[PDB]
Amino acid sequence: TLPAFLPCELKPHGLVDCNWLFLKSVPRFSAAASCSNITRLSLISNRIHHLHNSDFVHLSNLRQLNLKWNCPPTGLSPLHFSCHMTIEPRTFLAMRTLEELNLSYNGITTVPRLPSSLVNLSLSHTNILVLDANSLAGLYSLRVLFMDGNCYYKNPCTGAVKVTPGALLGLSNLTHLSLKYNNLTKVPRQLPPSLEYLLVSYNLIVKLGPEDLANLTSLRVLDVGGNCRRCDHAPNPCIECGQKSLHLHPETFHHLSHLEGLVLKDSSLHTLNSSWFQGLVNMSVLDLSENFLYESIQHTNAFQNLTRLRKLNLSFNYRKKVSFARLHLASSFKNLVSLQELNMNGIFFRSLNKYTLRWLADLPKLHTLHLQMNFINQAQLSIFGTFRALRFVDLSDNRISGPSTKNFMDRCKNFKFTMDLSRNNLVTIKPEMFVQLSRLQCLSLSHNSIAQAVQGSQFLPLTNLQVLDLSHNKLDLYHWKSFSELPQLQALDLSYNSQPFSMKGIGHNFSFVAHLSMLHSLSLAHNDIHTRVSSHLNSNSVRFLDFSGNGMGRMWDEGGLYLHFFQGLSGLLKLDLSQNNLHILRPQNLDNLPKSLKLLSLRDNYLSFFQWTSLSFLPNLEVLDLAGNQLKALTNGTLPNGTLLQKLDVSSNSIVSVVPAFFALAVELKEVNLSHNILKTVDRSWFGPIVMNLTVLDVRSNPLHCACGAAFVDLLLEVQTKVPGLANGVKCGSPGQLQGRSIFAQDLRLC
Amino acid sequence: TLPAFLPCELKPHGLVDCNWLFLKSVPRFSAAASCSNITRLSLISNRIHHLHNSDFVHLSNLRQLNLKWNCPPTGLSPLHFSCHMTIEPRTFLAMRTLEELNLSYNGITTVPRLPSSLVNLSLSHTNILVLDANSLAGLYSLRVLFMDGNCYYKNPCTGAVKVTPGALLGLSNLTHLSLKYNNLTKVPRQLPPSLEYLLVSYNLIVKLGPEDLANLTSLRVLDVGGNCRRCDHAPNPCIECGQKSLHLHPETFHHLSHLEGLVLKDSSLHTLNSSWFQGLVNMSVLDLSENFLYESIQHTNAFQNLTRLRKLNLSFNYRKKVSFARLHLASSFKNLVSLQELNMNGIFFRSLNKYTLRWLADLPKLHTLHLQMNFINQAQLSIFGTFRALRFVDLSDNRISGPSTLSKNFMDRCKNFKFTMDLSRNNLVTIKPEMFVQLSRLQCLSLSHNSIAQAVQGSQFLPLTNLQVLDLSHNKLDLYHWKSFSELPQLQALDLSYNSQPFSMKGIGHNFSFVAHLSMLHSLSLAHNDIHTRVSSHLNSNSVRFLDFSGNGMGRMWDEGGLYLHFFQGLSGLLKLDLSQNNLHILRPQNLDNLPKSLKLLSLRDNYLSFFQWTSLSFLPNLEVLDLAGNQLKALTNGTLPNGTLLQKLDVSSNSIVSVVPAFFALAVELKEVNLSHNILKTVDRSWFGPIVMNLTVLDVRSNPLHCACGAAFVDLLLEVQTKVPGLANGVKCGSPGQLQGRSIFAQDLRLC
DNA sequence: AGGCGTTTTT
DNA sequence: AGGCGTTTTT
DNA sequence: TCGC
DNA sequence: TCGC
Ligand SMILES: *[C@@H]1O[C@H](CO)[C@@H](O[C@@H]2O[C@H](CO)[C@@H](O[C@@H]3O[C@H](CO)[C@@H](O)[C@H](O)[C@@H]3O)[C@H](O)[C@H]2NC(C)=O)[C@H](O)[C@H]1NC(C)=O
Ligand SMILES: *[C@@H]1O[C@H](CO)[C@@H](O[C@@H]2O[C@H](CO)[C@@H](O[C@@H]3O[C@H](CO)[C@@H](O)[C@H](O)[C@@H]3O)[C@H](O)[C@H]2NC(C)=O)[C@H](O)[C@H]1NC(C)=O
Ligand SMILES: *[C@@H]1O[C@H](CO)[C@@H](O[C@@H]2O[C@H](CO)[C@@H](O)[C@H](O)[C@H]2NC(C)=O)[C@H](O)[C@H]1NC(C)=O
Ligand SMILES: *[C@@H]1O[C@H](CO)[C@@H](O[C@@H]2O[C@H](CO)[C@@H](O)[C@H](O)[C@H]2NC(C)=O)[C@H](O)[C@H]1NC(C)=O
Ligand SMILES: *[C@@H]1O[C@H](CO)[C@@H](O[C@@H]2O[C@H](CO)[C@@H](O)[C@H](O)[C@H]2NC(C)=O)[C@H](O)[C@H]1NC(C)=O
Ligand SMILES: *[C@@H]1O[C@H](CO)[C@@H](O[C@@H]2O[C@H](CO)[C@@H](O)[C@H](O)[C@H]2NC(C)=O)[C@H](O)[C@H]1NC(C)=O
Ligand SMILES: *[C@@H]1O[C@H](CO)[C@@H](O[C@@H]2O[C@H](CO)[C@@H](O)[C@H](O)[C@H]2NC(C)=O)[C@H](O)[C@H]1NC(C)=O
Ligand SMILES: *[C@@H]1O[C@H](CO)[C@@H](O[C@@H]2O[C@H](CO)[C@@H](O)[C@H](O)[C@H]2NC(C)=O)[C@H](O)[C@H]1NC(C)=O
Ligand SMILES: *[C@@H]1O[C@H](CO)[C@@H](O[C@@H]2O[C@H](CO)[C@@H](O)[C@H](O)[C@H]2NC(C)=O)[C@H](O)[C@H]1NC(C)=O
Ligand SMILES: *[C@@H]1O[C@H](CO)[C@@H](O[C@@H]2O[C@H](CO)[C@@H](O)[C@H](O)[C@H]2NC(C)=O)[C@H](O)[C@H]1NC(C)=O
Ligand SMILES: *[C@@H]1O[C@H](CO)[C@@H](O[C@@H]2O[C@H](CO)[C@@H](O)[C@H](O)[C@H]2NC(C)=O)[C@H](O)[C@H]1NC(C)=O
Ligand SMILES: *[C@@H]1O[C@H](CO)[C@@H](O)[C@H](O)[C@H]1NC(C)=O
Ligand SMILES: *[C@@H]1O[C@H](CO)[C@@H](O)[C@H](O)[C@H]1NC(C)=O
Ligand SMILES: *[C@@H]1O[C@H](CO)[C@@H](O)[C@H](O)[C@H]1NC(C)=O
Repeated sequence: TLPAFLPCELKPHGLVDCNWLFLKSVPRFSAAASCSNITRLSLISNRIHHLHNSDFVHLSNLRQLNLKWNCPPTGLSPLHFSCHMTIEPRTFLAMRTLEELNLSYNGITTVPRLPSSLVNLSLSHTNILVLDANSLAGLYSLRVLFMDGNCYYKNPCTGAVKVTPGALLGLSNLTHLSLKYNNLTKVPRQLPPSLEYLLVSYNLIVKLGPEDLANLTSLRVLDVGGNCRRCDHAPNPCIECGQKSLHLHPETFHHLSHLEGLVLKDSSLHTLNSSWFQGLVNMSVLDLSENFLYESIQHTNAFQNLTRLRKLNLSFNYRKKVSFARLHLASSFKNLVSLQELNMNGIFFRSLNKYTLRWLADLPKLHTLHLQMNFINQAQLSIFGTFRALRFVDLSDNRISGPSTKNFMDRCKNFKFTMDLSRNNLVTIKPEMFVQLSRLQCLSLSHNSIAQAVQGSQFLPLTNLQVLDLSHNKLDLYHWKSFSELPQLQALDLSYNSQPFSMKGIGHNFSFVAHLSMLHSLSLAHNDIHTRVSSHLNSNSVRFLDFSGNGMGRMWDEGGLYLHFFQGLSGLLKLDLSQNNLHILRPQNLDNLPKSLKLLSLRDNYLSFFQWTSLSFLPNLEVLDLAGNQLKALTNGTLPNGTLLQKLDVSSNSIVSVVPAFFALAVELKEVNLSHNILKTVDRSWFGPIVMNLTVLDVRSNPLHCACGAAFVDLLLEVQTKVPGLANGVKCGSPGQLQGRSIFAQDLRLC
Repeated sequence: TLPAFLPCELKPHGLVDCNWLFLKSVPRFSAAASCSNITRLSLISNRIHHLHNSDFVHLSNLRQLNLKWNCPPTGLSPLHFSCHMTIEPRTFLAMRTLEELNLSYNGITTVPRLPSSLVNLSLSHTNILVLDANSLAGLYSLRVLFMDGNCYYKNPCTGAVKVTPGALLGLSNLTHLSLKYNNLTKVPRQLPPSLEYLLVSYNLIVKLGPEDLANLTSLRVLDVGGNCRRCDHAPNPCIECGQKSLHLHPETFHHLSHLEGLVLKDSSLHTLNSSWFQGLVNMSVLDLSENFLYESIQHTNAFQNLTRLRKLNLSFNYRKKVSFARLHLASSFKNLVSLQELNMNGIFFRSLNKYTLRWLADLPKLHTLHLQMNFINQAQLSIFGTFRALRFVDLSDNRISGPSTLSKNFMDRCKNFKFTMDLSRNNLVTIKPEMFVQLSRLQCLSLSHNSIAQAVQGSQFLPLTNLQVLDLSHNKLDLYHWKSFSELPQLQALDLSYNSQPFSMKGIGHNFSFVAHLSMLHSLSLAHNDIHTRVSSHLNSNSVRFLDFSGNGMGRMWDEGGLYLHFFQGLSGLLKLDLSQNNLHILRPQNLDNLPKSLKLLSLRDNYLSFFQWTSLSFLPNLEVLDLAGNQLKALTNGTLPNGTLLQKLDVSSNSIVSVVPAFFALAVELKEVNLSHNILKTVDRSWFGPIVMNLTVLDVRSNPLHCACGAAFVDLLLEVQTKVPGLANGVKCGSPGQLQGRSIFAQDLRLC
């Protein structure tokens, strides 16, 4: 019965998870029959500061071992405690087929001895400051070596990490090397020619030429960015570059015939020399972000031959203290025929018209365009209508205000054509701002300042639009023709348009909902809807209504005025009534919800009583969420006979008891969440036979009484596969010595 | 020791408070030595459905008794349970000096017999449908009678309540009568001439003349509103009036020589007849709201003789489905020389011209003007500069967007001020200094809840040379230029809260260096701004005393190496700092040590702290108040309050505190209030405090799962400090053992054991 | 001695 | 039987 | 981190 | 509960 790898948790393919258990030593698993099947062990963020020769002898088949964060270096310790990890010399040699080891975020100053089998090692965020030819001796199979972050502001050293010339040459299967944030002044010498990925960003390598990348002819990805930073844009401490620019020899990259990815971000480059990219037929991903290329991208020839480039990042190439009236991409962009994604965020230019992006408009595969954070105040959005293959254009966080002079957007991820105009300065919508954008399927105007009694004339051209996010505006819902000019509209988010609904004395009107014939998903959430609105919603199409964060409590206190508010939503399948200040809920109010309802959320209300037989008025209910209410027990009835309920969430209540056979008639029941309540026990007699059909039974954060004979232990073991965090997350509230500890910290059957 | 009016709570001036204890009967107070000094008893919202002759015999000196909500009528019951209250006949006669009784929200159908001494009775929201000459017999001293709400949508009846002719005549000291929401078709006949206040609103009295107010010449206040309602404005079920208008005889009120207050709201009036107000020299308060007087107020002579009118409500006199281009108040308004307050909310007119309120501009005592919810899109704000005594003008909830083209709430600081304007909830996107011409006298201005998206830089507020308070909360201000707000020489309180959107732009930074140039600034809020990255690393000031920084990301800022380590330090003199809801998962000593040494109040409410090193309080030498509520503390440990600490209040409520280390509080000589509520304490120990427990003014231990075992030690402590523990009598409850879960620590006696 | 705590990337 | 719960005014 |  |  006992899970067998206590205090850890056994998981799928040979993985034992011991993360976050505050262990001071490698667990012995004494009362397991065999540790021979254990091939992966995770000990993340425990407190193991001392490792011994005998610690892994019983785990001799491990292939994967994670020891991250056991002994954090000073700068990474939340309280800046120094930690020094000791490792006896033969500690890891007992695992003769170990393939992957993570020692990151540990206070070690030298590499311990490791087995020949090792393939992937991380020494990142440690205090190892020298790698010489003895550091990783004999690791002939090593393919991947991370040692990032051993000398920077969060894990400081006085000088720099040193990688001696030829130190890694003996690692002749090494393909991936990462040595970022180490204060290096040069690319280490005589690196293994087998390298395909070299990352040396955020060091102090202010000069590069071909000699620094000698014999590395197998490189596919090279990241040399952040070595001459522009600190005006840094979000973190930033080391001032000694020069105006990274010095890059013209022929630096010419011998890297296989190169596919190059990162030159944050290099303080004021010009592009096309010879950098010459002879790289497979250059696919280029990052030029956070440089000073604002003029260069309007003039350069450097893109002429980049005919296989797929992704290009030009973001935050802004001029200090300036925005530009206009920006015109250079004609050489016309050659980027393979280009799928371009990032032009944060260059800072005030008008967007046909000349800005002219040379992108005929590229046959440009799908994705980022134009955020540019202080754009005039935009001829019509230009996007003749682009060859646009799927997503993001103009969010600009200053567009009109024509030129649970996240709803997840629904749009594989759409034909989505535009994001959120976080702009729109106060009214004029249909002319949409000329030539008839192909749009999805549009966000969220987080604008739209304060308008919409009435059918705002969105005239958008005859293909299926999704519209208008959340976080100040829309006045009043005229019945609102949104009826959108013939294909299926999802409409009107959440966080609360301000008008808070006007005491001015009413509103939802009769428009009845005229939206394709509308399937509607949010009216967080609108402060509480008084002076229409008394009936009506639809034949709406299937999901989010009414979270309103005042239905107050509405259902107004005599019968709002008694049939949801009733005319024929076919409604899901209704969210969370956070509606409900202090009671009458049977008549549930009986007048649509009979089609499969999901009702009452999360985070103030219900301290619930009449369970009233679930018979929701014949089709499969999911009921009553979490965050004030239920004192599960009582005043039982789940009623015939109920189709599949999930009941009654977490985060004040439940102290459950009545006999409470769950027993709910034949379809699969999930029950009882967590964060005040149960002293868990009883088979609450469920009867249906406990064996449950897929999840969550009983964490209950103050379970762990006295010696305790009965619940046998129940939880019988369904152990179905109770999340059983091994160490289900804890006792009493007696005193066991408060806050696992129900398995004592054995409560052996006594 | 035991409080001895258990389970109730004894309060000052003979009040015993038994509210909300779910009692099914009048408590006996057996344990009390004497119940003779009990003069007031409150039993609100208990479950007493049956009252007996013997219930009140020990409480024979009661002067006030409140029994409301004990037996709710069906319509008012939250679950629509029917309730019938039984009352034995001599029940209230045991209290021969009873002066005030509240029987409201109880299912009674008959008035019980009452003592002669009674002065104030409420029978509201009951099921009494008839008052006849026997209902209130012998109550010669009765001054006040409320019986509102016995026949309306929330407490329905079949017909209407009936007050039979002359039923109340024998109550010849009766001064206040209220009979609202009763479905009356007429004012009851032969009411007592002693009446000074008569309220008959929200019935169906569609017709009134002098005959209906016969012989009531002592009236000071008459409320006849809501008898012919306009249902287009109702927030609740509304009965359609049978007529276009309430029918009001011209001389209805003429004989009410002493009348001071008249309510004609929601009467469907399309005209005013001046004869209504004639002969009423002391008319002070007039409510004409929710009528159809949109034309009438631009033309009528009705205000000519209202020379003592102080308050006038014209609100929501709008035309159905219409807003007006313009509006001119009638010249008769010029005569309202006593007028202090005028409410013109919700008429719906789009321009506010210099002329619109021309006839108000010379009234010598007009202090307060309400112009909300009018769909005003053009406004000549300059006119308010010429008004003779304006103290507050409210233009909130309109559509103003700029200068005219025509020819914890910071504003609470402004309630005594000489001149405040509220422009909140308008459509401003940029501020132009010209919108402020002639408003140089303004001391307070709200622009909150607009859409202002502007890199303020010193030129926005030029005319406002006397402005002390500026509320800019809930906008989209771009804090960047150092000259922001430096044109406001007298600015003392600035609210920049809920301007978060710019701070959420990933890759564009901001700058707070402007704060250093605001030389009078005493109170600043940067709350709920998502301030977390790419901002200036130092705030500086010599004047700022209160900074609200709640709802930001200091957690993330203090995880960026040393970049923000001295963020608050240069606020010299800072006295209060709110760092609640800043996603703090840890605090180092250096973080507290680099707050200004002047600090008296620090809030860390609702963070994620599960450790706190108490010896770090020595680095806050002037601290008097510390709020750590809503964190994840598991105990009070890792130090004790240090010697010399000036701490007065410590709130550690709503944590997960299971233990307190010995003498944790002992050296805090100044300590007065400690909140330990909503934790997981099984006990409360004198040894946590030592002798300073006697100097505490509040020790809050509710919602802890106290172990109520037979000898339990905490009981003696709590009794020793009983006047200092809120809700001791019934609100401090046991978690265990099972028999006592959820019950008062005094439900058993835990010493006799 | 070793605590602290769920730790993106810059 | 009585339960429900903090209940402004409309 | 926002016209010269 | 929001022009003609
Ligand atoms: C990574 O390398 C950089 C650059 O070599 C290191 O920063 C440098 O640290 C030196 C010496 O510690 C600084 O000089 C000092 O300046 C202060 C104040 O101006 C002065 O009081 C001292 O006496 C001394 O002269 C130097 O400015 C600084 N260089 C730069 C460009 O920032 C850095 O410490 C190394 N490690 C890390 C973790 O960054
Ligand atoms: C530029 O990128 C292309 C696209 O990947 C490279 O072409 C590919 O090169 C590899 C060799 O690394 C080919 O795989 C091999 O094919 C041979 C011959 O049939 C086989 O014996 C090997 O087992 C191996 O699978 C791959 O098929 C080939 N693909 C195409 C579409 O040609 C190209 O070589 C790159 N150019 C440079 C200069 O790096
Ligand atoms: C694009 O590639 C072509 C061909 O490699 C480059 O043109 C050659 O440049 C070489 C070296 O400078 C000159 O000696 C020749 O005149 C050119 N060769 C041919 C065959 O024309 C061209 O410069 C590249 N364009 C850019 C902007 O880098
Ligand atoms: C919500 O708006 C609708 C449509 O504008 C209003 O319903 C109509 O009201 C008119 C009179 O104003 C009646 O003649 C129609 O019979 C109504 N139509 C329907 C479908 O009901 C309705 O009054 C508004 N609701 C509220 C509460 O303002
Ligand atoms: C049972 O309910 C608890 C309490 O709501 C759930 O725990 C939350 O999980 C979400 C997502 O994992 C997190 O954002 C929160 O950290 C958790 N909340 C609390 C209060 O701890 C839990 O996941 C539910 N159980 C299952 C199996 O779904
Ligand atoms: C109108 O109100 C005034 C002021 O309240 C009344 O004048 C007072 O009358 C009382 C009688 O109760 C005298 O004691 C005072 O001497 C008067 N006070 C002042 C300041 O003049 C006046 O009687 C009221 N008139 C009517 C007809 O009601
Ligand atoms: C305001 O009061 C004056 C009294 O000064 C009213 O004047 C009287 O009006 C009636 C008919 O309108 C005349 O017959 C009298 O001769 C007038 N008497 C005096 C003494 O002037 C005046 O009508 C009142 N105003 C309003 C609008 O009712
Ligand atoms: C916030 O703004 C201040 C003032 O504009 C910046 O400090 C100035 O920086 C300039 C150069 O850009 C220097 O000449 C001076 O040190 C400062 N000038 C003045 C007038 O005080 C500061 O850089 C900004 N803070 C951040 C983080 O950008
Ligand atoms: C001790 O803290 C508790 C819990 O934070 C306080 O209880 C709150 O009191 C207000 C009073 O208006 C209530 O509206 C809230 O519902 C209470 N919150 C909770 C979670 O119960 C209590 O007031 C504090 N004690 C004192 C004396 O201030
Ligand atoms: C905070 O206080 C706790 C409780 O005293 C400390 O944890 C104890 O520390 C000793 C180490 O000297 C252990 O042997 C105990 O088992 C720990 N007890 C518990 C209940 O955890 C903790 O070290 C203190 N934290 C710091 C940073 O000093
Ligand atoms: C809902 O169930 C609870 C718990 O059993 C009921 O409360 C008990 O009612 C009995 C007799 O009616 C009392 O003697 C107990 O003291 C109550 N127990 C507790 C823990 O409060 C409650 O009456 C039920 N309500 C309804 C409406 O059926
Ligand atoms: C690029 O490198 C060449 C090498 O001759 C140099 O002369 C030239 O100045 C550079 N050209 C550009 C376009 O930046
Ligand atoms: C009040 O009067 C109306 C009209 O006579 C009538 O329809 C209704 O029955 C009465 N009761 C209530 C509770 O409104
Ligand atoms: C007001 O009442 C008088 C009688 O006092 C009547 O003759 C007149 O028509 C009424 N005028 C208005 C404007 O209602």
